[PDB]
Amino acid sequence: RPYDVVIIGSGLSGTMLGSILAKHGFRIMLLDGAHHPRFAVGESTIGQTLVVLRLISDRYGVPEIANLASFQDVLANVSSSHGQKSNFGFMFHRDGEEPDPNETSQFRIPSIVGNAAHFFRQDTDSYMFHAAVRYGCDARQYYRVENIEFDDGGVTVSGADGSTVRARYLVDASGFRSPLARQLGLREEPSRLKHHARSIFTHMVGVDAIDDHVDTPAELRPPVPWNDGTMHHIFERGWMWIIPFNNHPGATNPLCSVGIQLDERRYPARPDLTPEEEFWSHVDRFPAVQRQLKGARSVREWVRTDRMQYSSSRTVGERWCLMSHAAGFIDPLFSRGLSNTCEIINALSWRLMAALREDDFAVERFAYVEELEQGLLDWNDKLVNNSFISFSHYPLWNSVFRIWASASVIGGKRILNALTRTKETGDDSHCQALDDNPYPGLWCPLDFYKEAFDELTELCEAVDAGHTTAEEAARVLEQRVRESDWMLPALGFNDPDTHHINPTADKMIRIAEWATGHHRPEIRELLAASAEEVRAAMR
Amino acid sequence: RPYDVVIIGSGLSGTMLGSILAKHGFRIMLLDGAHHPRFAVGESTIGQTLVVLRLISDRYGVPEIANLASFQDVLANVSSSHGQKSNFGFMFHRDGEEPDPNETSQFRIPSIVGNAAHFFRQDTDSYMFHAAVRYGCDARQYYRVENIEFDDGGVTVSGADGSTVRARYLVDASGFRSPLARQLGLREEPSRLKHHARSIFTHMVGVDAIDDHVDTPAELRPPVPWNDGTMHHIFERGWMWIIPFNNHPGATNPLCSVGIQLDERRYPARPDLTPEEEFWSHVDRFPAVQRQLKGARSVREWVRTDRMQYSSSRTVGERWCLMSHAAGFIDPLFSRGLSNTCEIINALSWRLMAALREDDFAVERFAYVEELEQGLLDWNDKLVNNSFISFSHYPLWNSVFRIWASASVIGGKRILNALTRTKETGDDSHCQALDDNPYPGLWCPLDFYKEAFDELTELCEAVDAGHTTAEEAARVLEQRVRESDWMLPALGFNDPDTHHINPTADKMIRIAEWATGHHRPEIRELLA
Ligand SMILES: Cc1cc2nc3c(=O)[nH]c(=O)nc-3n(C[C@H](O)[C@H](O)[C@H](O)COP(=O)(O)OP(=O)(O)OC[C@H]3O[C@@H](n4cnc5c(N)ncnc54)[C@H](O)[C@@H]3O)c2cc1C
Ligand SMILES: Cc1cc2nc3c(=O)[nH]c(=O)nc-3n(C[C@H](O)[C@H](O)[C@H](O)COP(=O)(O)OP(=O)(O)OC[C@H]3O[C@@H](n4cnc5c(N)ncnc54)[C@H](O)[C@@H]3O)c2cc1C
Ligand SMILES: [Cl-]
Ligand SMILES: [Cl-]
Repeated sequence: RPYDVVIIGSGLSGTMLGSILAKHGFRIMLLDGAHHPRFAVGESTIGQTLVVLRLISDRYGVPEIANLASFQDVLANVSSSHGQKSNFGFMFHRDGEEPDPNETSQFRIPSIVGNAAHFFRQDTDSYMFHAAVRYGCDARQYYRVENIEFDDGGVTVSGADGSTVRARYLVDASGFRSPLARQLGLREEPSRLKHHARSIFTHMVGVDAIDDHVDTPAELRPPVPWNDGTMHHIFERGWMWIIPFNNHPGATNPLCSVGIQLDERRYPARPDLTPEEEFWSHVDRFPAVQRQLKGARSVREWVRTDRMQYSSSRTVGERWCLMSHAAGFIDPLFSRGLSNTCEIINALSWRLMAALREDDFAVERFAYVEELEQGLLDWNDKLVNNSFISFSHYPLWNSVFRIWASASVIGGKRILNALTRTKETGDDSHCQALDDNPYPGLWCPLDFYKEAFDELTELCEAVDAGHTTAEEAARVLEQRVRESDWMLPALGFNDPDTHHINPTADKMIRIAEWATGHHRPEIRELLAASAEEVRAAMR
Repeated sequence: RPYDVVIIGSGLSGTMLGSILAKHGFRIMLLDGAHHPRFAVGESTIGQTLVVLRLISDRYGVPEIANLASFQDVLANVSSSHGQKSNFGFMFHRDGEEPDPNETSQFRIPSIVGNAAHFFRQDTDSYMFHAAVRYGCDARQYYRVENIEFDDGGVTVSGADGSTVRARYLVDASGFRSPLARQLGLREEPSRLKHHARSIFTHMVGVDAIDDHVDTPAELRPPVPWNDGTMHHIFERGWMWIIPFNNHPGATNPLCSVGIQLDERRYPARPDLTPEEEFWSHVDRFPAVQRQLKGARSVREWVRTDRMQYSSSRTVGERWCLMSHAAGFIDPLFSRGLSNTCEIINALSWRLMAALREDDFAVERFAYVEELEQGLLDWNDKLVNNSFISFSHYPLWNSVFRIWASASVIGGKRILNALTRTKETGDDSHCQALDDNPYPGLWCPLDFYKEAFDELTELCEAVDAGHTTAEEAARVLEQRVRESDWMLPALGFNDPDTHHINPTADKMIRIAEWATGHHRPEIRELLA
């Protein structure tokens, strides 16, 4: 009679979980206040999300999830309406000034982690919702949750329409408005998080490529276009994203995702301005951004937020789980959101199914999911807070950037090797061993990385508290980078004067040779391979 | 400052018009109570909408509109999420019986009118909205219109949010909930319309091809698959549509639009059943349909309507126009809605731009728009009412089917020829001349067609009233078909025994030969 699981929120987190549970013969109800199709933000993918999507798909036997793990599979299976992401781009702007071409950074994503996308979320979320319903999930859309009641036998969810849903377990896969977080008072008030930012964002038609509106010397031009990736316009205590859906030949979607993050402590609310007027007031500060957006028109009602950050004291209890985005949020910066979502679905799914099967809901079974959830948010907090502090001074940012981007290659390889070894042998142990790491939520959980990132964090926070200058901090971190032995030297991560990291087959072969003889066992374990093996992997 | 035009409704009708006006430099506001993306019904295209989309695009210089006129251009420019429509398929079903393979119709759409599509309307409507804004239309979404107030100088639209919009002209491009039709008391109550039907519809995943679930003898299989077009499951005083979006290799959209039309005088309201329950209670009547939909699951909240038909006493005034779907509606049958929409945009757009330029809003300039609006509805009403009556007797439907479909090529080539003339001469003259026909709103407005359709209508209504037998009507109409000289003989339209009309290159060439030396001037003018 009762549902096994009621999932509140029919976005990607809810429908990926619902697809896994429904495919394995469980009885699922998806509840959402909205109806597909609908706009959702969280558009840019990273290497980690790609490999973890593939990992979830293989581990739980849901092919539809692996179709989100590459630009090619999204186009072929979801819709034509998505953009490519070959790179992360960063460009510093000062008020009334042209951008300095020596204050840019680019990370071109290596082929081995896969081909990143700009997700048009209305289509990815419709796609996974249709998959969830096809696997046997029941759904109620335009369904507002008013009340959640727990007893010894399960949970009762009451709608505004006067109806009730009875289930054995509740997953809240909503956002800030999480009905469960409100019902149980799970929100930390005030929030423990150090990062401060509010947002203004929309979708625009007629956004130009930044590549066509900057006066850059031929030799300082990036190896791949800015417009082929996620462009980050950096300024004092804020940044603006430019995420085109039309940045490839014969792209059907003419839209561009556009938003600004502002630290609300340094940029106070302007309720006298409309969202759009406040957006353009920031555009008009930066001549090159003004030229890029000159013909850009909003095709949506603007979103303008207060401080966006939130955190929870508890994310799992008896017969309930708070999914990543319902538990906490930092910032769009670095697109950690969808990675965190995938880490939690991987860890939760087999634990929840074992609990449902045994009919045992002891919170002890979900202890790792709590630890991972809080760890992801706290590590994500430091990375973004460190970046926002560094935006005041490029030589400081320059260290943040290569420490972040180096870990993205080492971290991705770690998850890809585990997945590869699990497919070769059929032994799930290689994937389960990922959970046995000392730093749950850290994207590259190795002692030498933890130590480098702790020192980065200590110095950035010192700059923010006024204990040290951005210059002082930049000098110390630049020397540490220059003294490093682990920062993938063939790719240029250990060279502060290399601003555009451009992986090529030749450099990836050299990394494998460099790794073979390395004194660090983790470098050998993750990166060591013959020339022939690296070519075999790139086929 | 003031807008030139405020358009209420950001569906295709509103954004195609806003795109036209904004491209010609007029200042446009689009208001809508919803936000893109959003589901809309009206998914199947016909020859007439394709050729009139091409006409609008070429005549008003908006290329985006022409990308709706071809399955290939829809996939290349809108999104991958649309299906193909190679044909109209018709299958008769009786309660508890297998479909009779001698009680089916197919009209395969000829190359000349173009490649029809199954529109995933969330994507077409998003595309035209994006085009309209790019041309320079302003827009407010989640905007609920509370009051519309005209004066000598223009109109004021008041919003729930306490804001107002000032413009010189208002177009209502919404639907049945038209605020202009409501606030001005424009609705005919009761409606003058003869057709009666209510609807239940949704989008489903896991709908199979009917081709794979019927035991048809090889020699009675259609030239092209049923699943490659819009299938109509016909029964006593009702029909069901299957409009797949996945009916082509490497289709990205797995959904299928499914809906049932019921004459509510013959099938009274079942408020004891959920919409889904009432839908399945009709599926369970017909074993073949039941097998097709066996694994099908809905991905939307179901829509269930009361009687869907509505009409208006007036569709134009001083500084306002009621756009086709805001003015009236008959039925999804034969997909006339988007044709009606395109015809009105073609007739309205040049007159309106002339009025804005001259700052003269005398309603007499818009008299033809009114005549076309009411004419489309009246002719559409007869087409569908005649069809619903004929569903009781296949031999009678067989006559309705060929009289309707024979008009596709003839009415199609009429609009093509006018478009070709205007392209070569560069004179809008030859498109304006389409407004000078003697039967505004009739899809083939020639005396010999008007007379043939008039007789079909008189016989069908006499069957409905019980004055003439369905059998009597079928024999008289079968005789008129067999004795006709105009019903494109080479395609089999004049042959009641030809159920599957399959226009090939060989047959279309023969049509051209036969036309060249025809006694009727219209046949020569159109098909030679
Ligand atoms: C401005 C912004 C930018 C971001 N950018 C990125 C990025 O670039 N990359 C990235 O990886 N991540 C990004 N993120 C994070 C990203 O949004 C999430 O990680 C991702 O969308 C996960 O979505 P979800 O399925 O968990 O939930 P969502 O997609 O947020 O689903 C929320 C659902 O909750 C429902 N709901 C709410 N209240 C109720 C109720 N009472 N009853 C019923 N239903 C209810 C709503 O109807 C809605 O459908 C961004 C986030 C924000 C806010
Ligand atoms: C069940 C059904 C099936 C149909 N099937 C077909 C078919 O197969 N083929 C075909 O050619 N035609 C079909 N039609 C007809 C077709 O739907 C219309 O001709 C077509 O949608 C016209 O488009 P539009 O832009 O005028 O209106 P719509 O598509 O109805 O869009 C109207 C817009 O106005 C907005 N709006 C509505 N009310 C208000 C308000 N009060 N205030 C503000 N905004 C408002 C809506 O949010 C929406 O965005 C069908 C119609 C129905 C009802
Ligand atoms: Cl994020
Ligand atoms: Cl219609």
